[PDB]
Amino acid sequence: ELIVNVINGPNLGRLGRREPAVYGGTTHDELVALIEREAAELGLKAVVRQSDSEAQLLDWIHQAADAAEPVILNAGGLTHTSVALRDACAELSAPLIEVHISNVHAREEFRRHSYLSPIATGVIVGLGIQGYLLALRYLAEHV
Amino acid sequence: ELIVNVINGPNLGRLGRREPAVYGGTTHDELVALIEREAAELGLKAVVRQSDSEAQLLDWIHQAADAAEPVILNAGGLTHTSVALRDACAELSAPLIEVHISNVHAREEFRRHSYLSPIATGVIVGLGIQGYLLALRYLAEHV
Amino acid sequence: ELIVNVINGPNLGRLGRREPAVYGGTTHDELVALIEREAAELGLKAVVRQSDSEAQLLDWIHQAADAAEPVILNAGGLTHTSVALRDACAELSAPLIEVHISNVHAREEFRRHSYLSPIATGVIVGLGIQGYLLALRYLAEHV
Amino acid sequence: ELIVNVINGPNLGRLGRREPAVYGGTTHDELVALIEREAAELGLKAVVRQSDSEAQLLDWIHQAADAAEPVILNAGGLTHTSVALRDACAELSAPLIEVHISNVHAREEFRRHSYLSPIATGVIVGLGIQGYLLALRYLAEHV
Amino acid sequence: ELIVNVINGPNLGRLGRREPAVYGGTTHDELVALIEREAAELGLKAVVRQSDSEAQLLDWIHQAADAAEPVILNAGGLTHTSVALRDACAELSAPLIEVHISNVHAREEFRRHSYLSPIATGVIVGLGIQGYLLALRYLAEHV
Amino acid sequence: ELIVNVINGPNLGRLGRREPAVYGGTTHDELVALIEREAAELGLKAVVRQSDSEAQLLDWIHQAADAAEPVILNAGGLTHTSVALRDACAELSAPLIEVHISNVHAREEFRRHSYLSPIATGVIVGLGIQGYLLALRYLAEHV
Amino acid sequence: ELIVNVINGPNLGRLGRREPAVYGGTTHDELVALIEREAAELGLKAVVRQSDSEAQLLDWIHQAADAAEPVILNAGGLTHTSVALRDACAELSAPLIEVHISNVHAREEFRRHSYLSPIATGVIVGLGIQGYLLALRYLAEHV
Amino acid sequence: ELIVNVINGPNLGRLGRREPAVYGGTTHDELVALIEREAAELGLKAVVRQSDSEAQLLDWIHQAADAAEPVILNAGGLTHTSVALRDACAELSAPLIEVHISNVHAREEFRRHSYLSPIATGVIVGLGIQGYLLALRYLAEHV
Amino acid sequence: ELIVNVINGPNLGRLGRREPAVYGGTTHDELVALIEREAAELGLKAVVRQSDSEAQLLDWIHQAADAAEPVILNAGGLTHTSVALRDACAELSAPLIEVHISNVHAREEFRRHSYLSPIATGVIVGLGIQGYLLALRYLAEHV
Amino acid sequence: ELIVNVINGPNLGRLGRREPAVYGGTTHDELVALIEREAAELGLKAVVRQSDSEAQLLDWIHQAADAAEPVILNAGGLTHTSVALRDACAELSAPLIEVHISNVHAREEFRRHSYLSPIATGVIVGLGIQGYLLALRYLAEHV
Amino acid sequence: ELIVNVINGPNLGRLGRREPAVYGGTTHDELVALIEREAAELGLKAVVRQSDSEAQLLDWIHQAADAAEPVILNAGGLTHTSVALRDACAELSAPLIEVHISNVHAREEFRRHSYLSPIATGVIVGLGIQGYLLALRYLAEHV
Amino acid sequence: ELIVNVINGPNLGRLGRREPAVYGGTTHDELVALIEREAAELGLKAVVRQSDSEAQLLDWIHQAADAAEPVILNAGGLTHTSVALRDACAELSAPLIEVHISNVHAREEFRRHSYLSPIATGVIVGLGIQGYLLALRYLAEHV
Ligand SMILES: O=C(O)[C@]1(O)C[C@H](CCCOc2ccccc2)[C@@H](O)[C@H](O)C1
Ligand SMILES: O=C(O)[C@]1(O)C[C@H](CCCOc2ccccc2)[C@@H](O)[C@H](O)C1
Ligand SMILES: O=C(O)[C@]1(O)C[C@H](CCCOc2ccccc2)[C@@H](O)[C@H](O)C1
Ligand SMILES: O=C(O)[C@]1(O)C[C@H](CCCOc2ccccc2)[C@@H](O)[C@H](O)C1
Ligand SMILES: O=C(O)[C@]1(O)C[C@H](CCCOc2ccccc2)[C@@H](O)[C@H](O)C1
Ligand SMILES: O=C(O)[C@]1(O)C[C@H](CCCOc2ccccc2)[C@@H](O)[C@H](O)C1
Ligand SMILES: O=C(O)[C@]1(O)C[C@H](CCCOc2ccccc2)[C@@H](O)[C@H](O)C1
Ligand SMILES: O=C(O)[C@]1(O)C[C@H](CCCOc2ccccc2)[C@@H](O)[C@H](O)C1
Ligand SMILES: O=C(O)[C@]1(O)C[C@H](CCCOc2ccccc2)[C@@H](O)[C@H](O)C1
Ligand SMILES: O=C(O)[C@]1(O)C[C@H](CCCOc2ccccc2)[C@@H](O)[C@H](O)C1
Ligand SMILES: O=C(O)[C@]1(O)C[C@H](CCCOc2ccccc2)[C@@H](O)[C@H](O)C1
Ligand SMILES: O=C(O)[C@]1(O)C[C@H](CCCOc2ccccc2)[C@@H](O)[C@H](O)C1
Repeated sequence: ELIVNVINGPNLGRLGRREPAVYGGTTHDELVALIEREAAELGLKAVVRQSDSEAQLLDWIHQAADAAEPVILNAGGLTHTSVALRDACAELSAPLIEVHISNVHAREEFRRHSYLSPIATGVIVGLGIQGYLLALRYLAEHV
Repeated sequence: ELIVNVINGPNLGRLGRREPAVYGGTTHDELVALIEREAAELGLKAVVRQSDSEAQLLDWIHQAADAAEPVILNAGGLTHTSVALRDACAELSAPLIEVHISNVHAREEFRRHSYLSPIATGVIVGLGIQGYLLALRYLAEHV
Repeated sequence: ELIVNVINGPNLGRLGRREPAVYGGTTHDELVALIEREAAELGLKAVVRQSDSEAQLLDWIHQAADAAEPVILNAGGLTHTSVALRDACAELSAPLIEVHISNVHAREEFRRHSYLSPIATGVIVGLGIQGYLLALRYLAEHV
Repeated sequence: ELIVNVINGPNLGRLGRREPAVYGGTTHDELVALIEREAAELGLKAVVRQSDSEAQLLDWIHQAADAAEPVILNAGGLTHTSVALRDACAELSAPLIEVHISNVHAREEFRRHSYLSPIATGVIVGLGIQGYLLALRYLAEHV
Repeated sequence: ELIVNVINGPNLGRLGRREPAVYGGTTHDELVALIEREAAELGLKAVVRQSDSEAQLLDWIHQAADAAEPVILNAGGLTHTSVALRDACAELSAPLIEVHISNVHAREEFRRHSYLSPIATGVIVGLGIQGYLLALRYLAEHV
Repeated sequence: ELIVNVINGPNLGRLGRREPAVYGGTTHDELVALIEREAAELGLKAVVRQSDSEAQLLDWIHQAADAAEPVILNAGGLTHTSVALRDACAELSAPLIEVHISNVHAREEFRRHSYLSPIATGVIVGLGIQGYLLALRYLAEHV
Repeated sequence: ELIVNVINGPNLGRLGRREPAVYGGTTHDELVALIEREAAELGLKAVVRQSDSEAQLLDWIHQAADAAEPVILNAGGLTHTSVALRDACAELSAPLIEVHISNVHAREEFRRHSYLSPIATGVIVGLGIQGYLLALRYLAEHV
Repeated sequence: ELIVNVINGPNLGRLGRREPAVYGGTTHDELVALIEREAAELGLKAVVRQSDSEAQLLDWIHQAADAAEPVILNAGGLTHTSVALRDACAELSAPLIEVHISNVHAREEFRRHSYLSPIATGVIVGLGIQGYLLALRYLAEHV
Repeated sequence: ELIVNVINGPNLGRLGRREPAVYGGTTHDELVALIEREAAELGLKAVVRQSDSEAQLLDWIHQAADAAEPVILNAGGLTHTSVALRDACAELSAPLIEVHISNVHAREEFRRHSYLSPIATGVIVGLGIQGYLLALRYLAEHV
Repeated sequence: ELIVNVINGPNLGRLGRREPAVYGGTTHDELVALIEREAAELGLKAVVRQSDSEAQLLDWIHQAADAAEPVILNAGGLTHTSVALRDACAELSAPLIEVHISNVHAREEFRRHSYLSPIATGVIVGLGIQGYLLALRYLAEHV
Repeated sequence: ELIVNVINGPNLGRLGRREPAVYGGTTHDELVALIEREAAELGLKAVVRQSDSEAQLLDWIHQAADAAEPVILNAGGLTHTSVALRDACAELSAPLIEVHISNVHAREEFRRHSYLSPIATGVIVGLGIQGYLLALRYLAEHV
Repeated sequence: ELIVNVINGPNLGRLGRREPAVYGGTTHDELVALIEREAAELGLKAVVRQSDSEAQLLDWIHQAADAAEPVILNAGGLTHTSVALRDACAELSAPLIEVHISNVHAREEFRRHSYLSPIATGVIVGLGIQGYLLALRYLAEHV
C-alpha cells in the first residue's frame, strides 16, 4: 500500500472559512475528509497535515524523504520565496506534486515564479481543491 | 451531456513514436483512445484533435467558443509564443485547462512562460499523458 | 485611382458578434461595407481581406508590395509576435498604416510592443473601427 | 456644439519653420488655420494652443477637465517624461487623443514609451499634421 | 473601544539597547510603554507584541483578522521577503499600517521594496519610534 | 517658534473638489485650514503653499533651505520624475517629510519609485490628508 | 548517397528579385540551381524547398527527422520567434545547419537571438548565398 | 566675433554660497565674471544666463538655434530627465558642450545617464568651474 | 580563550547520511566532532549548533552578538533568501565567516547571490567540510 | 593573388592535443597544414598565426588593415570581452570572417554574445575546423 | 615643476593616418608635438606614451602612482572593459583625467559605460584632440 | 610530493607597500615567504608567481594543466572580466582555488561576479593573505 503525504503551508489552515472568493469554500477539515475519502476509493492512505511553520514543513518533508513516500505539497507563499523548502523537496526520491488552489498565473507577477516547480514531478494550478484529488489519482497510477 | 474539446498543437502528432524520453511512449492515436475510454467512464464525449497549423487551432478554439464547450489545450511551442492563440482562448466562456506533458519548469527558461496560463482556468504540467485524463475529470465535476 | 489593401489578421473575423465590450459592436462584414462606402466618397477602391493564417497574410502583403499599393494592417496578436510579418511589411514601398481597434497601451504590458510600428508610416490605436476610416483618409490625401 | 482643445507642448511652436525633415513644413500658425478650417467643415470649434511651460499645459488640461471638453494633445518630450501631465490628463471625462507628428517608434528607444497612451482614448502617430485633422474627425463622430 | 495590535517582527526585540545609531535609543519595553501611554490618551487599547518567528507573527495576524481589529506592523526583514506574511495581512478587513523606524529608502536597494505596502492602508517610514505613535493617531481618527 | 513649510506640487490645487475617490474629499483650502488649526494646537506656524510650477516649487524649497526651516512636501507626479526637485530638497538642513495622500504602492509600478525618499527624513503614504497632520506632529516633537 | 534538405522559411521565395541590397541579387530559382549544381559536384542530392507556412516547414522537418537526413535551414523571421520550429528541429538526428544570408548581428537587436542556434550543429551567417553552398560542403565531409 | 551662450539650469543660481563641498566655492556671479574675463582674453563674447525654469531654458536654447550660436549648457537635474530640453538642444547647428561641475559618474547611478550627451558635440565633467572655461577655449579654436 | 559559534541552517542536520554526492559523506555529528577536535588543537572552544528554524538561528546569532564572539555560519537556503538573518548577522562585532560546503557558483543562478557575503568578514565556498576547519583556523590567527 | 590572414586568439595553441571533446582532435600545427593545403587548391596564400597576447593580435589586425587583406579570426574568449579587438577589426577594409570551432550558442549564455559579429562580414560557428576551410572558400569566391 | 603623464591605450597609435572621420586627422606623433608645445607654454613637462598592451599601460599607471604625478588617460576600448586598469588608476593620488576623442555617447550603447569615470577626477569627451590640451590646462591650474 | 602553483594577477605585485587599508600590509615578497614557509610545514612545494600580463598568466595556467598540478589563483580585476583566463582554468584537472584578499561582495556590484568561481573547486574571499595559506592547507588534505 502506497502512503501519500499531503502537506499544506502557511495560511492554508484558514481555508474555506476565509477568503472563499479566492481559495474556495472548502475548509481545511473538509479538505482532509475529501482527501481521506478519495484515498480509500483508490486503495491508498493519505496523511494530510498543515503548518504555518517552515521548520515544521521541512521536518515533514524530511520524514517523507526518509520513508521514500510521495508528497502533494501546496507550500502557500513559501512556493515563491523558500530555497530551504526547495532543497528539502529536491531530496525526495518518490514523486512530488505541487498544487495551487488558485491560478497563480492570473494574479500578481511574483506568484508566477515557483522555487518548487523545477524540482517537482509536476504541477497543478487553479483547479481548486480538486487539484489535490487529481494529484492523488496520478500517484495511485504511478504505482 | 458535456462535450469536451481536446486540442493538441504543433509536433504533438509525433507523440510516443518519437522522443519517448521526453513526452512518453504513448502515441497520438493511443492518447485519443485513452481519452475516449475515460470520457465514456465519465458520461462525457471527447473530441480529440491535433494540428501543426496555428490557423487550424484558432478555428477549433473559435468553434468551442461558439458552442460554449470546454477545452483541454496542449498548444506545444505556441504556449510560449502565440498572442493570437491566447486571444482566441480568452474568448472561451467554458473552462480552459492548459496541459503540458513534460514539466516545462525543469527545462529551458523560455518554457517557463505561458501566454495561456493567465487566461486558463487552470494548468497541469509534467504529469505526462495522465495530465489530459485528469483535466477531463476536473471538467466532469465542474459540471 | 488609388487602390488600398485593408488587411485583418487572426481572430478579427469574429468582430462585433464577439467581444463587443473590447473590439466594438461592428461585425467584420459591416466593417467591409463601411470601408467600401468611405472609399467611394474618397474616389478610391478598398480591398478588405481577413485571415487567421500568417502564410495567407504574408501573401497579401507580398501582392501589395508587387503592386506598390498601400496597406492598412491590423495584424491582431501577430503585431506583438511576428518578425516574418514585419519583414514582409518592411518591403512595402507605399505607406503602411498600422491600426488597432482597442487601445493596446491600456491593456497588458506585452500589447504595448509592436514589431510593425517601427517600419510603418504611422499607427492609429484605440479609436475603434473609425481607425480604419481615418487611415483611409490619410492615404487619400497622401496621394 | 462641441468645443475641442488642441494642445501642443514644448518646442512645437517652432513647427514647419524648423526641422521640416522631421516634423514637416507646416508652421504652427498654419496648423492653427488648418485645424480651424476643418473644425468649421465639421460644425465644431477648435481652440488651438501651444506652450513650452508644463505649468501652463497643466492649466489648459485642468480647464478642459472642468468644462468636460475633449482634448487632442501632442505633449512633445513631456509625452515620455511627465507623470504630472499624465495625472492631469487622467482627470479628463471627455476623450483624449494623443498625437505625434513623427513616428515615435522609428526613432530612439526612449520615444517608444508614453505616460499618456494608457490613459488616452487613443493615439495617432507618424501621420504628420493630418494626425490632428484625423483626431478632430474622430471626436466629431464620437459626438 | 478600538483595540489596536502593534506587531514587531524579527530582531526588533533588540531595539534601543542595540544599534542605537540605526533604530534609535528607545528599547522594546519603553516602546511598549510609550504606545500604551498614547493609547490611553486616545481612548484606545494597544496590544504590543514582538516575535522573531514568522509562524508566530502569522498567528497574531490571523487573530486580528478574526477580530476585525487594526494592525500596526513593522515586519523587519520579512517586509522585503515574505509572501506568506503579505497574504495573512491581505486578509485583514480593518486598516493595516506598515511602519519602519529607519528610512528604508536611504539604505540598500533591496530595502526599498516591500511585499506589504501594496496591501497596507498606508506606510510610515524613517520617523523613528514616533512612526508607531503616529500610526495609532491615524487609527484613532479613522474610527 | 518653529515655522513649517507645507508644499504641494502639480495638480494638488484640485484636491477634494476633484477625484474624491482617489485623493479624498478635503479641498486644498480646507487642507490649509486643517493644517493651520493643528499648527496652533502645537504652538507652531505652518505656511501652506501649492504650485503647478516646478520653478516655483524649487524657489519655495530654496527659501526653506536659506531659513533652515522644515518642509512637508507632497510633490505630486514630480515625486517620480524630478532630479531638480530632489537636489533642491537634498540641500535642506532641517527635516523633510515626504507625504502622499494615496498609497502609491497600490497603484501603477512607476509610482512606487520616489527621487525624494532617499534624501527625506521620512515618508508617509496612503493615510490621506491626515498624512500632513501627522508629519506636523513629528516635526513639533523633533523640536 | 547523402540526401540533404535545404529548407527556406517565410519571405525567402522573393529572394533576388526583391531587396537585392539586403539579401543579394540571386533569385530563389537560381539558388535552387546553384545548390543542385554544387550537390552534383559533391556526389550528393539536394532537395531545395521554400514555404511561407510554419505548418508546412514543420512537415518538411518531420520528414527529414523520419529519414534521418540532414537539413540546411534558413527559417527567416521564424528563427527569432518560433519554439514550435525549434522543437521539430531538435528532433533531427542528422546535422542541422542554420543559415542566414544577411549578417543578423549587424541589424536590429532582436535578430541577434535565434531559437535554432542552440539545437543546431552549427550556424553560418552573413556570407550571402554562399552560406548554403558552404553548409553543403560541410555535410559532404561529415559523411 | 563669436558669441557663446552659457546656460545654467535648475539650482545652479545657488552655486558657491551653497554646497561648496559638492559644486565648489565659486558663486554664480563670480562664475559670470570669470567667464566674461576669459571671453575677453579669447576675443569672444559670452552671454551667461541661469534659470530654474525649463520653459525659460528652452527659450534661450531656441534663440541660440535661431542665431546659430554655440551653447555651453549645464542643465542640472534636467540633464537626466528632460527629453524636451534634449530636443531643443538637438536643433542647434553650432556646437553644444555639456558641462557638469561635479563628476556625475562618482555619484548615484541615475546621474550617469544624460539625455544631452548623445546630441552634444562633447561633454566635460568633474573639472569644477574650469569646465566652463575649458569649453569656451574649445569653441574659440573651433572657430 | 576564544569561543567560536558554528551555526548550521535548514537541512544541514541531514549531512553525510543524505546527498553525499552534493554535500559530502561527513554526517552532522562527525562534523561536530571534527570541529571540536580542531578547536582543541588550536586552543579554542567551538560550540557547534544546527537548526531548521530561522527564529532559532536568529536567537543563536543574537547571543553571539551579546557575547561578542565570532561566528562560522552556513545558513543553507536562507543564505539566498533571508534579510532577517542578514540583519542579525550585521550586528556581530566579532568576525563572521560564511561557509558553503558546495560551490554555490557551479549550481543554479539563484545560489550565486548571498544576503550574507556583504556583511561577512569573508566567505569560503566549495571546499566541503574543510571549509569549517579552515574558517576556525582563520579565527584562531585573527586572535 | 589573394593573401588571407588566419588569426587564432588565446588558448587555441592547445588545440587537438587538449580538450578534443570540445574543440576537436585537430592540433594547431595540423590546422595550419590543412589551411595551407586548401589555400594551394584555391590559388591563395594563407598566413596562419596564433597568440595568447591581445597586443600581439591587435598588431596582426593592424597589419592586415594596412595591407587591405582579409582576415579569418577566431578570437577565443576575447570574442565576448574585447572592445579593443573589435575596434581594430572594424578598421579592416577587406572581409572579416569570424570563426568558432564550437557552437557557442549551445554553451553558457555569455558565449552567445560577440563584440566581433556586428563588424564582421559574416560568422561561422560550430562546424569545427572545417569552419576555417569554409571561410577560406568564401574569400576565394569573393575575389 | 609639474610633470604630467599622457597615456594612450590600444589602437590609438594609428591616430590621424587612420579613421580620420572618427578620431580626426591628427597623427599620434603630431599629438605628441602639440601636447609638448602646450606644456611648454604652461611651464609643465608632458610625457606622452601609447601602448596596445594592457600590462604596459598598468606599468605606466603604477609609475605615476609611485611618483604622485597626474595622468591624462585615453584607454581606448579598455575604458569599457578593464577592471585591472581601473584598479591601477584608483591608486593614483594626483588627478586623473579621462579623455575620449570621439563622443562615446553618440555611438553604440556599450561605449556609454566607463570603468574609469567613477575613479577619475573628471572626464572630457568628444572634443577631439583638444581634449588632451584642455585636460593639461586644468592640471596646470590645479597646481 | 605535491607541487602547488600560486598565481597572482594584475596589480598584486604592489601588495602591502600600497593600499594597505584594502589589501593589507603584507608585501608580495613577504606573501611569497609566508607561502613557502607554510608549504614546508605541510610537506609540499609552492611556486608563487605574479604577473600584470594576461598572456603570461595564461602560460602559467597552461603549464599547470600540462603537469596536472593544482593552482591557487587570485586573478585581480581579470576575475570579473576575462573569459580567456576562465577557459584556460577550466582545463585544469587538479583543483583550482580562487582567492580574493578583500571581500569582493562588500564593494562595487561588479566585483560580485566572477568568471572563475563556476569552474573553480572552491573560493575563498575576504580573509586577507591567510586566504592563500588556507587554500594551501585544503590542497595538502585533498592529497
Ligand atoms: O493558490 C494557492 O493554493 C497558493 O499556493 C496559496 C497561497 C495561499 C495563501 C494563503 O492564504 C489564505 C488565506 C485565507 C484562506 C485560505 C488561504 C498563496 O500564498 C500562493 O501564492 C497561492
Ligand atoms: O510538455 C508539453 O506537452 C509541451 O507543451 C510540448 C511541446 C512539444 C513539442 C512537441 O515535440 C514533440 C516531438 C516529438 C514527439 C512529441 C512531441 C513543447 O513545445 C512545450 O514546451 C512543452
Ligand atoms: O486592438 C486591436 O485591434 C488588436 O490588434 C486586436 C487583437 C485582436 C484579437 C482578436 O480577438 C477578437 C476576438 C473576438 C472579436 C474580435 C477580436 C489583439 O491580438 C491585439 O493585441 C489588439
Ligand atoms: O512626433 C511628435 O509630434 C513628438 O511628440 C514631437 C516632439 C517634438 C519636439 C519638438 O521639437 C521641434 C523642434 C523644431 C520644430 C518642431 C518640433 C518630440 O519630443 C516627441 O518625441 C515626438
Ligand atoms: O526600519 C525598520 O524598522 C526595519 O523594518 C527594521 C529592520 C530591522 C532589523 C532589526 O534589527 C535590529 C537589530 C538591533 C536593534 C534593533 C533592530 C530591517 O530588517 C528593515 O529593513 C527595516
Ligand atoms: O498620493 C499623492 O499625494 C500623490 O503624490 C499625488 C499625485 C497627485 C496628482 C494630482 O492629481 C490630482 C487631481 C485631482 C485632484 C487631486 C489630485 C500623484 O502624481 C502621485 O503619484 C501621488
Ligand atoms: O539573413 C537571413 O537569411 C534571414 O534569416 C532572412 C530573413 C528574411 C526575411 C525575408 O525577407 C525577404 C524579402 C525580400 C527578399 C528576400 C527576403 C529575416 O527574417 C532574418 O532576420 C534574416
Ligand atoms: O555637476 C553638475 O554641474 C550637475 O549638472 C549639477 C547639478 C546641480 C544641482 C544643483 O544643486 C545645487 C545646489 C546648491 C549649490 C549649487 C548647486 C545636478 O542636478 C547634476 O546631477 C550635476
Ligand atoms: O553549499 C552549502 O553548504 C549550502 O549553503 C547548503 C545548502 C544546503 C541545503 C541542505 O540540504 C541538504 C540535504 C541533505 C543533506 C545535506 C544538505 C543550500 O541551500 C545552499 O544553496 C548551499
Ligand atoms: O568555439 C571556439 O572556437 C571559441 O571561440 C574558442 C574558445 C576557446 C578557448 C580555448 O580553449 C582551448 C583549450 C584547449 C584546447 C583548445 C582550446 C572560447 O573562449 C570561445 O568561447 C569559443
Ligand atoms: O573616443 C576615444 O578616444 C576612444 O576612447 C577611442 C577608442 C579608440 C579605438 C581606437 O581605434 C582607432 C583606430 C584607428 C585610428 C585611431 C583610433 C575606442 O575604443 C573608445 O570607445 C573611444
Ligand atoms: O580582493 C582581491 O584579492 C582582488 O581579487 C584583488 C584585486 C586587486 C587589484 C589590485 O590592486 C592593488 C593595488 C595596490 C596594492 C595591492 C593591490 C581586484 O581587482 C579584485 O576585485 C579583488
